[PDB]
Amino acid sequence: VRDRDLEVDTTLKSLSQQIENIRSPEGSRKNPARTCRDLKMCHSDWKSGEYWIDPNQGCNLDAIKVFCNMETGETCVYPTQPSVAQKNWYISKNPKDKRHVWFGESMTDGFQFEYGGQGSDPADVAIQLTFLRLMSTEASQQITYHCKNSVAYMDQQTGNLKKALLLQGSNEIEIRAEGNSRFTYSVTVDGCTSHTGAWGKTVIEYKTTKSSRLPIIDVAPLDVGAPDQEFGFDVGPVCFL
Amino acid sequence: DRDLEVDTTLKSLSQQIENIRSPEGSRKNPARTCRDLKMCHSDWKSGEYWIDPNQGCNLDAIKVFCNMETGETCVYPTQPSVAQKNWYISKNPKDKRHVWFGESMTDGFQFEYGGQGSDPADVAIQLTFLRLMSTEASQQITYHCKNSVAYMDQQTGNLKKALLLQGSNEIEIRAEGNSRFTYSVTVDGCTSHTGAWGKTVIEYKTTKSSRLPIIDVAPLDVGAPDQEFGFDVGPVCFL
Amino acid sequence: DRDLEVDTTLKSLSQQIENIRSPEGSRKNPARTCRDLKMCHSDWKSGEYWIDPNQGCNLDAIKVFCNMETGETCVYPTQPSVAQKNWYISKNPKDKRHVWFGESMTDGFQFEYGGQGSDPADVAIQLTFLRLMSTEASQQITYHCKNSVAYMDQQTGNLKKALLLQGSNEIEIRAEGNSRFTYSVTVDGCTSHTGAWGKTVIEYKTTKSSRLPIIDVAPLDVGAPDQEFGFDVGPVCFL
Ligand SMILES: [Ca+2]
Ligand SMILES: [Ca+2]
Ligand SMILES: [Ca+2]
Ligand SMILES: [Cl-]
Repeated sequence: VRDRDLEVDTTLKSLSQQIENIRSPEGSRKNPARTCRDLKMCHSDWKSGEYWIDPNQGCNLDAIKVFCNMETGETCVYPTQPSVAQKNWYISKNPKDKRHVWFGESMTDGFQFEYGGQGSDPADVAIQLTFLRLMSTEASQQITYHCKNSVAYMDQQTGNLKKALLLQGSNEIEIRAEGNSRFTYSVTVDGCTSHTGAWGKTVIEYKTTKSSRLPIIDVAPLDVGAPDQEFGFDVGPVCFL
Repeated sequence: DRDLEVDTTLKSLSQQIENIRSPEGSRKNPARTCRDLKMCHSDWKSGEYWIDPNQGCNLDAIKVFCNMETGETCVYPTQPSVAQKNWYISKNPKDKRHVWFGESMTDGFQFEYGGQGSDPADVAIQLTFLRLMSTEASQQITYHCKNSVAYMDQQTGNLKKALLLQGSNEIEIRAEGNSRFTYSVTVDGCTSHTGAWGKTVIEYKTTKSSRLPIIDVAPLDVGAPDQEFGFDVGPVCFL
Repeated sequence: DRDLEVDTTLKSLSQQIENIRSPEGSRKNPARTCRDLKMCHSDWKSGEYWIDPNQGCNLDAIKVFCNMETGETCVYPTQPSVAQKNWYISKNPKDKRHVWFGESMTDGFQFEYGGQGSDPADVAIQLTFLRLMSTEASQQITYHCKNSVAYMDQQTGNLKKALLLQGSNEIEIRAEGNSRFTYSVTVDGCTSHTGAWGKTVIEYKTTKSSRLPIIDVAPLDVGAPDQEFGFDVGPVCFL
């Protein structure tokens, strides 16, 4: 028989701690917070890093593992597969005709990008993203196009953007190099501007208040088709602030 | 003895906390959605539960059918059964005007959901939240007909006399045309005028869950005094 | 002995659990919306409460007026009162052009809400949630006018000089046109140039609540140095 007083005092501390964990979750997997923005706001001193969150609440078994930037409050959700190998992915029955073709939708062994990490169910994560968009004022994502004999953005020969690749946003919105300036991506470095027989890369960013457009789920290069034209991707996380 | 009052309180506090972390789906402790109940209690089975998708005060919680195989929350119409009779006499046998039951017929009404004496405005907020917490929705509706084509016309072999449906965000769902705004038909017993009762069963299923539930129906083959219809309106189910 | 200790701790735990299930709407224990407060505590009085519709951490709670007769949550502009003076001088008698106070006039600014020293980005997220939990929203604005038509022009009897409103959604709200996007007026003392102050009181009410609150105003009948105006901006109210 357990000593009664110590048992009661132990239950009391445990009940008190259970209530505290409801009020102030620590962002562990058993005890996930709502967003990184909430963690930051409520815990000024906590360090940037990995935390679990459950923005759609209810049952917490669908919580997602994310990086919180505690300087900015950003919640960053990683694609399930950050890295797409660098190789030839497509040969057209017509080398000379350069046209946009979707990696995920039309290329042998292509896939549309998924988010959350290898354990997750995408339908659950889609619900989580919906709540994250609701709890943020903007979102941003970066993607790197790795290139060998493949223009990504600016064509050095012509000086124009007509061979630039297309991105597919999350709600059937294309994001482009040109056009309406609220649907256009920006480019920080562009090492793909000519065919050199060597590898370069172009780094592309989209930031918007219309967070329904992110993340990116597909990429359509144009300057592809000939058999020595190779590319690959590093897909960054979609970050909500 | 006498102070196991304390053990009772401790057990009750512990249970109140558990009901918060993981609601049982009772009226007192409603869960958020059937999806959450299935997720948190994998051994629980299909049937009626109380949910509160919009949280806050729990007094506007709604009683639903949870399909615990799929995770669907199924929200019933307040009046599933609509009487079978002549609802409409036109100045005509121009039996080829769509006329809304709810917006236009005498004693017609647009369909409400939630059951009990739910307040429809509370329930609209709940449906708003169920849409956020699901990826698709579907709904079935039965058209009972007496001398009234529903979908296919045996005479002409075509759909030009098909009824149309109104969705929740005012979208019109039709027999033909764009694949996205199109309803399907499982059984079609309304194809000719025979003096007897028949029925036609219709489904719509979509990822644009704003379009559901159905709030109105506009038959076309109505107007003469010998033409009668009714409905069974199924639940709107969110997955 | 020290059952004083134990029963005091049991009470405190029972209370903290209560505060989570039924927040009181204080700054430390904010409720979700006024609607929820009314629903759960029908005896509570209209007044100032703190709410946190977006939940998570509660430090971004906003202070609101709850109308406990209606269930309305009213969120006040940070600066309800905009001074009455000449704000804009054109190269004019043209005319007769809409000029946005916020986007275009010197010293003009778009309207922020939440007050205290809230962060507009935080309040915008709260309004997103307020909109999800409400069926309807309204707001009233007063245009104080000296030699400036706001709505009806008495020399013409037309609304062609009526000011424009900018809603939160972008979305212009206008005197005329499609009826879902028009404002109404309950007072119009601006119909002629008298050299004295008058005012026009405008209201917009909609189920499409992402159009509210109003964030900017474009008068048309401005541009000369003798033309002056100011605003009293009402709360945006949600139900
Ligand atoms: Ca969850
Ligand atoms: Ca509720
Ligand atoms: Ca909050
Ligand atoms: Cl929520």
